[PDB]
Amino acid sequence: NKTVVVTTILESPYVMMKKNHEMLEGNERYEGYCVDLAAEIAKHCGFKYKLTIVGDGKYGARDADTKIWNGMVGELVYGKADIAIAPLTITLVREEVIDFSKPFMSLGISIMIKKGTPIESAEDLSKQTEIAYGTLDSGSTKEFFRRSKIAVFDKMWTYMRSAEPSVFVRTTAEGVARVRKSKGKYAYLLESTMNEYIEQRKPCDTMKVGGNLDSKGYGIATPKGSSLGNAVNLAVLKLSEQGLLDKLKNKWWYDKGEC
Amino acid sequence: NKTVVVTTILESPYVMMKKNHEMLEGNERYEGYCVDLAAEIAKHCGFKYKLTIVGDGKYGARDADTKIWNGMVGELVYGKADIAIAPLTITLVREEVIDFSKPFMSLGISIMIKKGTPIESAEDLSKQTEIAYGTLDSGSTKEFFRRSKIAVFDKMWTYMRSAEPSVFVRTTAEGVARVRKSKGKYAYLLESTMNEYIEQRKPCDTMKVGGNLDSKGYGIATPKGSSLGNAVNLAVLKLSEQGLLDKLKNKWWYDKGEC
Ligand SMILES: O=C(Cc1ccc(-n2nc(C(F)(F)F)c3c2CCCC3)cc1)N1CCCC1
Ligand SMILES: N[C@@H](CCC(=O)O)C(=O)O
Ligand SMILES: N[C@@H](CCC(=O)O)C(=O)O
Ligand SMILES: [Zn+2]
Ligand SMILES: [Zn+2]
Ligand SMILES: [Zn+2]
Ligand SMILES: [Zn+2]
Ligand SMILES: [Zn+2]
Ligand SMILES: [Zn+2]
Repeated sequence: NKTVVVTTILESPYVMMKKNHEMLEGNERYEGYCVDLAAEIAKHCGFKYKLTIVGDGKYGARDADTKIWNGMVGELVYGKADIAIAPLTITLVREEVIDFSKPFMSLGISIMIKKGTPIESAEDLSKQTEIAYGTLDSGSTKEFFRRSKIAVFDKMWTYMRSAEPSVFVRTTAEGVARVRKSKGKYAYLLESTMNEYIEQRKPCDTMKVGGNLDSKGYGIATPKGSSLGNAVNLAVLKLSEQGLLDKLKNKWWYDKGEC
Repeated sequence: NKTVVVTTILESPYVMMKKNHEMLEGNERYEGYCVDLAAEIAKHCGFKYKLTIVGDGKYGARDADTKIWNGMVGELVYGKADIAIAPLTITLVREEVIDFSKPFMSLGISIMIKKGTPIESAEDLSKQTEIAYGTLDSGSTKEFFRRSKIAVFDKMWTYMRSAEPSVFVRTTAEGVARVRKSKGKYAYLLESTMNEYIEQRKPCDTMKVGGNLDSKGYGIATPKGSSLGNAVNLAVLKLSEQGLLDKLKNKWWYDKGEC
C-alpha cells in the first residue's frame, strides 16, 4: 500500500485552514465537512492519505482550444492525485474522463442576494439590467448557463457572456464579497449548499432567494479505472445509510450558524 | 442486438395501466414517469425494449433464511430481465449485487397522514401509541427502520416489528387506502415522491407532514457487469443536464394535480 494523494479545494465549510495552523504540517492543518468525509472514507476503505490543495485553485474544466483539463479534474486526469474529495459536481463531461462515486450531497444552482435586493427568481434577473449577476468563472454553474436551452437561462447566459466588467469570479469568496460590497447591484449564482452556509455566517447580510434552478450532486472522484473506485463508492453508500452524512451536514452548516 | 427486457413495477405515477388498455399488446399499454424515462434511455442508448411488470410485485429484498433475492432486484440477479427502470432505491445491499446508474430522482422517507391527524414528525409518532404506523412490507423503507441506530427510528422499529395486526402493507396503494380508511389512526411511512404525488390526488384527504427522515435516490439498475451499464449511466446524466428529468417530474406530479 501507498499513501493516497487527495486533491481538494479551499472552500468553506468543506475545507478550511484552521486558525493559526499555516505553519503546521500535514492533515491536522485543515478542518471541514470534506476533511471529516476524507477521514471516514479512508477508514472504511483502509488507506492512509495526504490532503493537498489543488494547485490552480479550480474545480475543473476543459480548455476549448488546448483540450487540457484544469483544476481537481485535471489533477486526476494527469495522475497528480489519486482521489478528489471536495464539493465537486457530478457532470456528464467529467464522468466521461474520471469516475464518480454515488453522490454524497444533493444541491442545485441558486441565487444569492444582498438583503433587500428586489429579486425573487431567475426570471426576475433575466427581465432587468440594473442588477448585474454572474457565476464562478470556472465550474459547473458556468457550464450550466453556457449549455442551457431553457429560455430564461439562455437569456441570462447571453447577458453574462458579454457583460462588462466581467460578472465571473475566481472563487466563491470573491463572489460573496462582490454581493456584499455592491449595495444590491450584484447577485451571485452559486450552489445551494454554499449559499445556505453563507446565509448563516456573519455579517448575516445575504440570502438565498427562489427555488433551485437544477438538481444534482457532489461525488468523490477517482481516475478512470482506479483501484479505489469500487470501495469508495460502497463507502459513500454506507456513510449515507449510517446517518453520517446527515451528521456532518448538521455539524458544518447549522451547528456552525452565526445568524 | 436483442430486445432488452425491462422489469418495472405498477406504482403511480411511475408506471400505470392506461384506462381500458388491459387487452392491448406491448409497451403502449403503459404510461407514467418511468415509461417516458425508459423511452428516453432506450433512444439515447440505441436499444429496442419490452416493458414487463415484475412477477411478484416487489421491489427487492434478500430472504434472511434462503438468501434468495425477490422483486425487481431478483429478476436482475437471476437473469430474468436486462434492466430495471422503476422507483428503485439505491442501497448498499443492492449495490453489492447489481449496478445502479447515478440517481435520476432525489427522495427521502416521509410521513403520510389523513388530514387532521395530530402528528407533525417521526418523534411525535414514536412518543404515542393511539395511532399505528408502518411501511411497505418489502422495500428500502422497512430496511431503513430495521437497521437504524438513531434513537427515534430504533424506537419506531421496535414498535413496528411486533405490532398487531401487522402494520406492513403489500403495496403503496394498500398503505394509502389504509390511511384513508382508518379515521386518523394509521399513518404511513413512504418515500416523499409517492407521498407528494398522492397529496395532489383526489379525494385530497392525505398530507405529507414533517421533514424527510433520510436522503437518497432512485437509480436505473442492471445486472453486475452488464453491457448496458455504462451507456445507461451516461444517459441519465445527459437527461438530467438537458432538463428532461425536471420536465418529466412536472408532467407527472404537478401538471397531474387534482387538488
Ligand atoms: O444520495 C443522497 C441524496 C441525493 C439524491 C440524488 C442526487 N442526484 N445526483 C444527481 C447527479 F448524479 F449528480 F446528477 C442527480 C440527483 C437527483 C436529481 C437527478 C440528478 C443527489 C443526492 N445524498 C447522500 C447523503 C445526502 C444526500
Ligand atoms: N461544485 C462546482 C463549483 C461551484 C460552481 O460552479 O458554482 C464544480 O464542481 O464545478
Ligand atoms: N423505492 C423502494 C420501495 C418503496 C419503499 O420502500 O417505501 C425500494 O426500492 O425498495
Ligand atoms: Zn490544531
Ligand atoms: Zn464510518
Ligand atoms: Zn471584459
Ligand atoms: Zn392507447
Ligand atoms: Zn433525450
Ligand atoms: Zn401479526
